Amino acid sequence: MIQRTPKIQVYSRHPAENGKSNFLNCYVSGFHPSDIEVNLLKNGERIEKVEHSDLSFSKDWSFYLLYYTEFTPTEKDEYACRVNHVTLSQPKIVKWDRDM
Repeated sequence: MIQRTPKIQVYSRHPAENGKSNFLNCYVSGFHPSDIEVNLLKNGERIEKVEHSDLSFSKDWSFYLLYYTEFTPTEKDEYACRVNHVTLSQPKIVKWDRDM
């Protein structure tokens, strides 16, 4: 049996401009087993948009998930990715930083 902790990156498709339609991406990589929960949060609430996701696999017991939704950045809204996985003792929340 093998288990690997997901690496989590949160980033927009295009440079963020308040307040212009864009896409917010989570790339959750290198994890095992495949059981996982991934959501984008807006001010702590699951994003009120259609989710897109794409799962792939490496032969070295590794899964890769690209997850995204539409979003319109603003100054006051904070976004985050929330991941839960058996390797995590609590859900992991990774903030979006448009300057990161």
